[PDB]
Amino acid sequence: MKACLSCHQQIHRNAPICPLCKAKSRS
Ligand SMILES: [Zn+2]
Repeated sequence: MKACLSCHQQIHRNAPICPLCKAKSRS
């Protein structure tokens, strides 16, 4: 359960993380 920052989404499980979010939402 992670929260996509800079791209407003909630990922219930670690799904395909976003280019910006693997950075911003910390992954
Ligand atoms: Zn994202």
